[PDB]
Amino acid sequence: GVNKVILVGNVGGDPETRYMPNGNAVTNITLATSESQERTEWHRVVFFGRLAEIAGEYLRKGSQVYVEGSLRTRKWQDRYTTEIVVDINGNMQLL
Amino acid sequence: RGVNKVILVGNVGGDPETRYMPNGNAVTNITLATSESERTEWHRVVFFGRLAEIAGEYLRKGSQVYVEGSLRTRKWQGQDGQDRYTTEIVVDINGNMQLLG
Amino acid sequence: GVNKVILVGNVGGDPETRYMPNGNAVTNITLATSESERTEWHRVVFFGRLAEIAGEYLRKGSQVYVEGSLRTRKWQGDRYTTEIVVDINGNMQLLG
Amino acid sequence: RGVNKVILVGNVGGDPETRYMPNGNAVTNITLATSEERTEWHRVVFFGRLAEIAGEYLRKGSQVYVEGSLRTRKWQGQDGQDRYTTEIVVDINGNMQLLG
Ligand SMILES: O=c1c(O)c(-c2ccc(O)c(O)c2)oc2cc(O)cc(O)c12
Repeated sequence: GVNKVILVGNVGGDPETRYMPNGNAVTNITLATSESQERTEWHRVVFFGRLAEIAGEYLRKGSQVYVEGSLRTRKWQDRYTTEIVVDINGNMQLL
Repeated sequence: RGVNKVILVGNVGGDPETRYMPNGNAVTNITLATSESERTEWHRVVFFGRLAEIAGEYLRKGSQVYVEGSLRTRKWQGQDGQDRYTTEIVVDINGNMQLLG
Repeated sequence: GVNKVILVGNVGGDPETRYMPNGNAVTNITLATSESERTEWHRVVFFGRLAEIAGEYLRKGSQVYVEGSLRTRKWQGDRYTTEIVVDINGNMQLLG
Repeated sequence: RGVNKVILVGNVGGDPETRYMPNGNAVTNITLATSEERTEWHRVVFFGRLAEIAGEYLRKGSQVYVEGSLRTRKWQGQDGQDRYTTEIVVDINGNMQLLG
């Protein structure tokens, strides 16, 4: 099928970049979207590949960024987290 | 102030479930599968307003459907006491639904 | 069916804000998106509340997100112009 | 520097015309109808791997999901007068899905 997320919002904190011994950077952020009384929505966005390098270097707290990715719910130690995964199939644009 | 948009095409995982609020407004919950090659991602999709009556009347298990909505993450304490979060795709007047095939 | 366009780019000139016989507000812009150098120019038309805002807050050079629908309009002077219509079914957001 | 995205769900208006460049790579053209009443007709062109698939599995009146980007091409008609044609390009950066 089709699994597509498009966000424009504000980065809630400094990007967390870690490296995989196969070299590849991964970059996690929080991104805030709000609709207007006003209510904010927080999104867990995970960058992979070169976009992770670009993200983990250009983005800061309060950055306005455009993001295009896929929804992925992952199980971990049970807790579930639905992250927006942004890889070569996705896109990002600094605003 | 920003943009919060989800577009899914996939297959309904079970018959829908429609609830009528005391006011008369319908709320229709479904699960929605999307596949990449094979990983299947299961999505929680909730319809409000006019689209909830149409989703409930027309979506059935195995229906192929297009969905446009927004991401909403609901927080709740589990019976163990611990925080939990449930991210849903909300389809309301600002979203869209089309029955496919 | 489904007819959806999402754009992020820069406003080409300044918004041209006219009104209709309704008194409805309409706001035309051109909007440039770049690909990897090559620049695509989009003709974008706002209606209703979003047209008033586009004229109020867009200037030449300002960075915008727009969401709308493709409309191929006909005119004779026999032609065709494809437009991204951004009305109550769409969205716009001032970036930068 | 920007974002240029079109998403459509509709019905192919004709039988896909498939063509082949001197590089052999596939180029297939269709129309696609979207409608609410009002019917909007779209010029969609496929390239690369997705051009090959649009040829075999799309027919007159078939429903399809397409994801691509807008491209307007300029051409002088047989008047010398400028004309424009806006298409939806669906290449390796786009997406397509047969429905049903
Ligand atoms: O009434 C509507 C409306 O307000 C909006 C909307 C959603 C998000 C925005 O950011 C915005 O500016 C407008 O979408 C719609 C989409 C529909 O299919 C039908 C509608 O009636 C609305």
